[PDB]
Amino acid sequence: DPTGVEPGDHLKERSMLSYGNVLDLNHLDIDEPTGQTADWLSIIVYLTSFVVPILLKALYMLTTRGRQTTKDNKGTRIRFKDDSSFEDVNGIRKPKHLYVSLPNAQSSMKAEEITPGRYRTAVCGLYPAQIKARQMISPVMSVIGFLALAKDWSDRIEQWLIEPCKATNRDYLRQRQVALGNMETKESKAIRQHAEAAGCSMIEDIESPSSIWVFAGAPDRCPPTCLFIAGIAELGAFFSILQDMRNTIMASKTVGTSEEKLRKKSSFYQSYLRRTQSMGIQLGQRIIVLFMVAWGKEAVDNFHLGDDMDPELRTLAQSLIDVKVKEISNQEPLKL
Amino acid sequence: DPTGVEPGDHLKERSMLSYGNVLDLNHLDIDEPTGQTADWLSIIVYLTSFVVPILLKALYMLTTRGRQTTKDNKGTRIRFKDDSSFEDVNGIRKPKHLYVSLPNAQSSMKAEEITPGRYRTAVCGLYPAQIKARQMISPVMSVIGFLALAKDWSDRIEQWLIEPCKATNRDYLRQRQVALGNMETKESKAIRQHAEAAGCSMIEDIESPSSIWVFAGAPDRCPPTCLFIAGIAELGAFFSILQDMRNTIMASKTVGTSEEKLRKKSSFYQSYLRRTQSMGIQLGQRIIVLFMVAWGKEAVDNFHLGDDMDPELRTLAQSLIDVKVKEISNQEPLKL
Amino acid sequence: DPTGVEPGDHLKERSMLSYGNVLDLNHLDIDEPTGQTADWLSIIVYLTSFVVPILLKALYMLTTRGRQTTKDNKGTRIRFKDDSSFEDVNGIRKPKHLYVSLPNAQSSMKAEEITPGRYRTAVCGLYPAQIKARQMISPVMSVIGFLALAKDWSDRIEQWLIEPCKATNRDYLRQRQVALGNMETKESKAIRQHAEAAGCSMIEDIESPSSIWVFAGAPDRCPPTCLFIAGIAELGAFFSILQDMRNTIMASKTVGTSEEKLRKKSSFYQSYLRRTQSMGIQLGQRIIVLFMVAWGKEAVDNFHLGDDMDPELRTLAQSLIDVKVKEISNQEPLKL
Amino acid sequence: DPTGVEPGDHLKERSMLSYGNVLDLNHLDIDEPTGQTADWLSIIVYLTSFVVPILLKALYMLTTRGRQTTKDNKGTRIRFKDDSSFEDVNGIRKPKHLYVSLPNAQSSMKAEEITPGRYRTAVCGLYPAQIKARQMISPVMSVIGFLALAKDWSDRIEQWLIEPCKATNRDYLRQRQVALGNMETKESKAIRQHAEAAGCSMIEDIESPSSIWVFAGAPDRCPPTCLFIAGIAELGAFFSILQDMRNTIMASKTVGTSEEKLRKKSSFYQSYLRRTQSMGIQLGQRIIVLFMVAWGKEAVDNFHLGDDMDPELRTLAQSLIDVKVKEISNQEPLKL
Repeated sequence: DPTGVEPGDHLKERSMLSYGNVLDLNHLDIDEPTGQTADWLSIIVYLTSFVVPILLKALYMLTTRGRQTTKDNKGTRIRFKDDSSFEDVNGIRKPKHLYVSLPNAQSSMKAEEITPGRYRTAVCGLYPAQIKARQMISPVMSVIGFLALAKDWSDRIEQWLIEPCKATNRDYLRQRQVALGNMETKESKAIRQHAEAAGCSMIEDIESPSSIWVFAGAPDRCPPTCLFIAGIAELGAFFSILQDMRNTIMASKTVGTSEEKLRKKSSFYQSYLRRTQSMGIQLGQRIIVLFMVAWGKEAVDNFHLGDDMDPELRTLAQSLIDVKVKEISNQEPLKL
Repeated sequence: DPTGVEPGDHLKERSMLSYGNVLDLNHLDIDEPTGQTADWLSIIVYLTSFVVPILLKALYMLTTRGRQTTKDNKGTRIRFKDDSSFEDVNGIRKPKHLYVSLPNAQSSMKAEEITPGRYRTAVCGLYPAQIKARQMISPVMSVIGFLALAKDWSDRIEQWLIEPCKATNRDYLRQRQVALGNMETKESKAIRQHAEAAGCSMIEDIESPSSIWVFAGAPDRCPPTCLFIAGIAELGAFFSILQDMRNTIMASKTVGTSEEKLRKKSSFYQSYLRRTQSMGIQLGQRIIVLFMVAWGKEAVDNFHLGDDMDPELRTLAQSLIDVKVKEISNQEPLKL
Repeated sequence: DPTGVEPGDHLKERSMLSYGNVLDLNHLDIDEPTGQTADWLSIIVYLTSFVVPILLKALYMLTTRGRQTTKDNKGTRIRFKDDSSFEDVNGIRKPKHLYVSLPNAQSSMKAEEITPGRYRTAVCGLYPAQIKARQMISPVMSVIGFLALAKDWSDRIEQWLIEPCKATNRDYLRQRQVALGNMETKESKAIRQHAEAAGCSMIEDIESPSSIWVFAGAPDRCPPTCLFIAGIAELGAFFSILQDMRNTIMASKTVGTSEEKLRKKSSFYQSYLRRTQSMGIQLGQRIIVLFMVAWGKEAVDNFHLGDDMDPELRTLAQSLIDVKVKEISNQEPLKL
Repeated sequence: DPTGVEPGDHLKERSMLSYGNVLDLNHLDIDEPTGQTADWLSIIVYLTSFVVPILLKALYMLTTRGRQTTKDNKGTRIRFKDDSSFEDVNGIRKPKHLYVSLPNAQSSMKAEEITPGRYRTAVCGLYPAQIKARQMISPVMSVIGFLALAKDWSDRIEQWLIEPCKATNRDYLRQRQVALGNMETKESKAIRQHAEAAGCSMIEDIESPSSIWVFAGAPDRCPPTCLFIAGIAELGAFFSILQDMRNTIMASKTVGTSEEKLRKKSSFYQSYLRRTQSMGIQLGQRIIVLFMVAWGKEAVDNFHLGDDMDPELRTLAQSLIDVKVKEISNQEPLKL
């Protein structure tokens, strides 16, 4: 019987549940400490050793064509090769490689090992002006309405800074700026001092025109540069909340069972909060509430929320897939 | 240590993940616009400059022997040479060449540059009668049951046109035909006017016997000829949905981890929809639902779905490969 | 500009992809049927018309010095000439020639036309005893450990036949022998009847000492002689699986991009299965699994897997080649 | 029909492939052992029986005018005759002859039989000083930039020996020298003892001014004299790698099909490695990497790489040749 029972199954009767995917425990370690954040000094000194076309091309392959690269080689380390990276060995142009690491769900990672989340965080923190000039937005930003918020940002943040607080909230951001100037580590001072000499252009305040473009490649946490600038980390929290809102709307739209509705939604604000508060900061929730009052409605009015397929078509095709797979084998049929 | 660590690795400890393939960013550009479709006027005037044996032989090497040509020289431009193409320089028969371009996953392409998808689209749109006469079906059509749908197409589409809609659906296709006769661009008018004078035989409606043979070489999108014929583009969407259904059944059949099940399935309907709606059309989903109700069951009953190897054999051989590769080097072992 | 653009290029800008090799469609036909196997009655009656020194010398030039002959004249027909072949025209010793045909990747072939795969199949099926006596193994057998499996074959197959099945598996092979004695064509009966009178020594069972030597010259499919002997065709499938295992290990060892890792591995078991099942047989997978359990480990322990060059040397030299070729012309630089 | 079919063709229809050259199996033996290297004791005692003008003149006809001699009489043994070689039979000056043997691709050779590769190896190992004095470089050395590496060799190797290793690498070569003084055969001791009494001047180390001139006549393997001198065999491997690099650049430059690009490149390092490791040595790859870091760039900067003919001219002429040959006969047209 092809759908009877597998070898090595330890129960003689067929279970009521169908079989599923195999969890590979080879790439997992146990002996790591429970809190092991990124180093962020080794990562910035590594990524500032390169020349910016290979960095922007790797950012393009991880953001705009990111789903294809994560579908092709996930669970392995990737070498990036370009003509612009050199190793001058007596005139021979030996290629220098960029190493990212695309981890699995079951995968212990090192402290300085660069995931694509860490890479997008570091590159979007270092070079926002080139991302602004090249209009390089990831598709996960493009579905929550990043483009309409970035059409007229120089007037948008000027109208936001002129609103009265509950004096305008420029004074509130200035008080936040003094509170962060008292409360910062020397590690971020080393990061700013190093990246200034590396040659990237810094950002002084949220009033800069290339300020929303720090979150254009959708980093997983706020970058170490533009951390103590008093109004940027809360703006990344605002965009993470918009991502979770879109995921809950898309999870509630789909007719289906309980576990796939639960599977379709995501927890981005929890991970953003954990990874941001781990860097020595306290997110003020009041500023996030100010952004939600300011442009929470226009973003949700400009979500994507596209119905991809006719539901009568999808139901019929998925039913036919399910009948065929339950005829052939004993696996759980995947979704169309 | 041969499996210790590579040179230029920037972390002193061995990572938990094995190394993988190198992504070459040399053939990628950034400064292209975000939407740059094909020209389709330059491509038709280029491919109608040739003589049909070199076109049908290149179609044979891209469809029937397509996997071997994409394995041999991928990431480069291919010259096709045949005796039938001339350049009469004072009697000297200088060979004229056909240029296709087989792109990589990391590769920006021009507007008029001919990929094999564009080539199969243009050739299958121009010359369906010779493909019908020579019985030239690609192996990706041969696994989703194209042959049994093309055995008796003249009676099949006659029984489909006689069914009552929810008057028969001939009136629905005629209303669709009037709606497309109002809504069409002058560019497709130029394509039809040019390809009529070039000498290829047109198709007037879906009732023609060489109508299913437009999708015999499996184009990536529906061709510019046979676009405004009201019932052909939805039939290509139906075949793309059949391809995605077969890929999901084959992905659910395989015992294995999550990422290789996700790697084995494909997204053909998304690309077909994007590339078809980019040409100035709106696919009516109702006609696709009509085709799925009509012959969705017979196609899935006639899928290939062949078990290629004994799974006990494949598991044993792949385990032995994995043990040997993990003994020798630090790369990720490929699948048998 | 020498690297600017070629004549006859139909696009004014330089493409991102470099140019590649020319595919010659002159030797390809379209009007062949989709399934056209070899005749195998004309081929055996042709190759038994000759005298065995010219056959063994042509087998030597196609197996042991086969890479040089396929590099020199590929895509053409080869005349083999020796003093031992005669045409007695009134005492004049006119030389008789052996015609093989080394086809290209783009090349339609006739039914009775002898490729080197067909030639190695026919010669290794007819004369295994002389190949055993002369120790004539091809280098593609020599890398998958054919010599250690052929050191002590008379004791090896005796220990395999004495193992208990899941009664020993001699009874299983005898049941397979009865099933093949019921199921065989008269064409193979004509082949055995003809080649017995031609003068070659037959093989009765797998217990013969010259039984592994049928696959010493590495045929592409199992020979028509020694087809219905119940245990030989599965042994050729076992050796084809060993070839694919070595090719996947060698493809996974090499640091490089995705398409050249995909290019380095081979699909030998698919072609062996297609060409063997086309001759009127059904390969029992259980016997192949028995061989993999029996001596799958010793063969993989005795693969060649030789690191040909220091990788630091190869990387440096290939980088220098790539820089020079990208300076000179617009072609894709070949591998060192 | 002159292009219809040949007599003795065994297939009634014309094949798609054109006919090619005849492989002559007369000069091939089968019963040789699989490893039969040169004797190198008989060859040195044979070539030291002569007087050096006939040796240098035969070296001139095999290196500098070598292509003409291999075009004229290939596949046969050559007698070399000069006035300087005697046979004193009671005062009569009977001429003594030098016998070389120019073998075919299909040709078994004896152990002591002198091919031109063996001859160039022995003569360039015995007499480097006269080759230095007469400036006798082969044209295959002249295209990979031997002259610029041999302009200032006494300062070049002095700057190489003074570089620090990873202490300078003189200590590394001295450690290699001690390792070879422990590991050498008595056969090479007999060769050095015999050739010292024959009258040729030995070489003590790589620091000698006539040290690069051992590889001026381009031997096929490193000579038996100057084998255990710790730094000379790796220098011959370096020059063989330069030959393979030039052949791959010239193979990638040519527009054409796949098999002639594959035909134009050569495998010299494989044959050099096989024939050198067969003499009882282990090539250290580190020294070859040191030479590639040292003067890999200057040699490739001084390759010949000459475009012999205008490609528009060559394409037109070759097309006209191909049309005429396909009109006349059924052979494959040769390249212009």
